[PDB]
Amino acid sequence: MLKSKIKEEYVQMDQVDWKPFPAAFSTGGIRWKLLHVSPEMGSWTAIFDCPAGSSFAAHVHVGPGEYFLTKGKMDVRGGKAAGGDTAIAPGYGYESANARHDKTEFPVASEFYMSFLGPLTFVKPDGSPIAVIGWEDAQGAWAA
Amino acid sequence: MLKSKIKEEYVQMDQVDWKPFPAAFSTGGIRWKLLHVSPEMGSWTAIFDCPAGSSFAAHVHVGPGEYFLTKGKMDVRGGKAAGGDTAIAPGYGYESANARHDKTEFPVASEFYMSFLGPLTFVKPDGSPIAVIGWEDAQGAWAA
Amino acid sequence: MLKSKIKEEYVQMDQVDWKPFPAAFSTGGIRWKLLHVSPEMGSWTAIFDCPAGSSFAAHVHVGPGEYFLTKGKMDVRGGKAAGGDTAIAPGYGYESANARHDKTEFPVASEFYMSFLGPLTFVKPDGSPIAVIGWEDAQGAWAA
Amino acid sequence: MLKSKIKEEYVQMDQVDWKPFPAAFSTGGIRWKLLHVSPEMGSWTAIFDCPAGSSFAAHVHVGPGEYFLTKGKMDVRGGKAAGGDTAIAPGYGYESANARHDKTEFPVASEFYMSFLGPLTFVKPDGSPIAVIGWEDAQGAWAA
Ligand SMILES: [Cl-]
Ligand SMILES: [Cl-]
Ligand SMILES: [Zn+2]
Ligand SMILES: [Zn+2]
Ligand SMILES: [Zn+2]
Ligand SMILES: [Zn+2]
Ligand SMILES: [Zn+2]
Ligand SMILES: [Zn+2]
Repeated sequence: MLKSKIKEEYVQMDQVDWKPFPAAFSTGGIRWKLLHVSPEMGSWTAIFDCPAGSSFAAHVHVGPGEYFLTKGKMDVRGGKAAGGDTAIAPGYGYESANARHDKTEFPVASEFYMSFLGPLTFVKPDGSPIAVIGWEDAQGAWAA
Repeated sequence: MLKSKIKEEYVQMDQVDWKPFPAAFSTGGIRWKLLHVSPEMGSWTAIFDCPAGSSFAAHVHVGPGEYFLTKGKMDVRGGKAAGGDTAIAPGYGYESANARHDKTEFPVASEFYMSFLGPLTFVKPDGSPIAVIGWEDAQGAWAA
Repeated sequence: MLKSKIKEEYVQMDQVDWKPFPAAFSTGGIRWKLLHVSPEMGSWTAIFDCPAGSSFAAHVHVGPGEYFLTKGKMDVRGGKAAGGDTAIAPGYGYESANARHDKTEFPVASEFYMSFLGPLTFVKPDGSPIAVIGWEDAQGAWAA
Repeated sequence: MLKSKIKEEYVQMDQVDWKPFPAAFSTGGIRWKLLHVSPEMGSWTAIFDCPAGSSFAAHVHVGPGEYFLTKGKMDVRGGKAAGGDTAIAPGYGYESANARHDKTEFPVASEFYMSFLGPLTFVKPDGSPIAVIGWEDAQGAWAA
């Protein structure tokens, strides 16, 4: 079977409503827009609106992810003081495969765009997996 | 101060002994040779020696995998009779991101080479994750 | 040889100066910041500052690319009127492998962040390759 | 309206005839079987039947490639004597992004399986691009 090329996509982001990000995987009122999923590679891209005081549940990146913090301030891997990074808008980060994000948090109301290659493994304190959340999970939470 | 290109690799495969593949994730005394891991993308490549009756524990591919069955016969996604496939050497298979392999098994003594983008999530019958096994887990099981 | 995991990275983007984007591949005064290169996969990520009236030379994406237009307006694949897209900030686009970008242009002063998997093939009107420009080329133009 | 998972594939390789590999990019009467193309990422996978003395035209890998030499002997990056490698079956090789293969050649009748992420840029001796040959080019050469 001859395969065709993949269609290009365009999203007018201000004509897409924010949705609450699942409470199972965050606290403090985080909202999101899913922008794209790639079913073949398993990559996906989203933007997040994160109130001051908000955070994501503990997780591990199984593939590389890259972010552009456009507004605010984000502590990753503990924040700069703890030997991680404190992203301050405008900030770019490369979170490598295997990166462990125990409590990514937002000291200031923030907005960040992130692309992910593959899923996030949400983990218990002992590192055991709770949920493996990737493109398909994202698409369903966004659109189903 | 600038990043370098990644080094090329070569493995003389017949000068590498088969090692036992982890019992936690397989049955039947499967052996393997780990050939490559890619830390950045999280891909990994190995060849497997699979006795008749052997199998891998239930798992989900979080990214694409590609196999070359060089000897024997493998039932994947339940075998062709079940709407899956039954690979017979020489066979090639593309296992797409999110492919669910509840019991990939070998009715005949077999050998196959396979590359994996990202981890395999080994799952309980309800789909709960047991372990997410990726490049560094493969390396770790091979090394020592 | 045991391989280690890839280091995470952080770039404070407002402490990095804009550089002129090569005249060989653009017109109208485009500036850029290279944010990241991935030597293994060949991916790279940059942000661009594009004056009104500016454009990039004709090119083909050999892999997928994704952009976030944070300011302004960008005509891609001819613009919406011509059957491409007119990105209007805030806009997201997925430019698939093989996408042909004859004259990506900026009717309004714009800023966009883009990630690229693999190089761009800059082409002559007849489609013949002039230059294949990827992570390594980007890193050298940025940093050497 | 939501994107579907990519379909799995299977090829019974012995029920596919060898076809001639393009003369534009090789010497010696190499034959091949194209096994898979991935439109989204731009990867592709094939097996090659290479007569003694055969070779591929000078090229650069824009992304990683991985080969399994199942029969014979291949000199890559000039052969091991030149600081390259000389693969002897059974051999595995990782050819990293940006690997320059001026004359990959076969001193003995050989066969190898290889997966490619992205295109090969075939080059003139000065490094100028002649042709960028990727998944869709492979498909096109195979199909008809
Ligand atoms: Cl998923
Ligand atoms: Cl490059
Ligand atoms: Zn994270
Ligand atoms: Zn499997
Ligand atoms: Zn792991
Ligand atoms: Zn473009
Ligand atoms: Zn090559
Ligand atoms: Zn092409």
